[PDB]
Amino acid sequence: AKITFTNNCPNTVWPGTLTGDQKPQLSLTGFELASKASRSVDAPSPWSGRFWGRTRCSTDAAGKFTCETADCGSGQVACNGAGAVPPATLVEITIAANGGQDYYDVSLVDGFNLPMSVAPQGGTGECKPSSCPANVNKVCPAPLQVKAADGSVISCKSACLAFGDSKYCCTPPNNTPETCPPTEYSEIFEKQCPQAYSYAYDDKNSTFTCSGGPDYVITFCP
Repeated sequence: AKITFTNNCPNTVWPGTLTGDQKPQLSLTGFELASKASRSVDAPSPWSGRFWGRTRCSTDAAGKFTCETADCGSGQVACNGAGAVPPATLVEITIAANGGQDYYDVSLVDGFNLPMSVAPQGGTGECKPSSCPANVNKVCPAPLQVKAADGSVISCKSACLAFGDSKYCCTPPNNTPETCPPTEYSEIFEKQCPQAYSYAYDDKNSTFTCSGGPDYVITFCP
């Protein structure tokens, strides 16, 4: 599958990619995407992993690439098989084995930093897009805020990340959908971005499925 990233944001974003399930990383694990620019990476089948965008990046005084949001700690533009330090908006994709049914989403389970959408191109089935188009940072309550030095809110933690309570993380005794309902905090994310997952046991969306080896477009600030 071809995964094309598009930056619709007014500022540069530095995407990252991470292959899960102990499988090999994609050819690009991090790159620079200027405002309005696009870039593609190929994924094998099957494949399961995650994508994000880092913001406010710069090579620092020590010569290490560091970002104020979603930094992957590699000291390079490439993330080299490391994931983001949350909070970070995530796109997750599972590419099916043998041309089967992929499934995917935008997730705010690890918080938010940038608006993102993911949409399959081609394939067969529902193949509907998942999106979080809102700038959730603008409505992020204090205990969830991450701020830059200029005082701007640059990311918004999920309640699981910020507080850790089992009722937020959906861990025992709240380890099932029945015992882990939505909270006031997950509802912040849900109201802003209803077509994204707002917590661990947000009801799965059967339209976020697509068969027959679709390509994908991932958009920042859709």
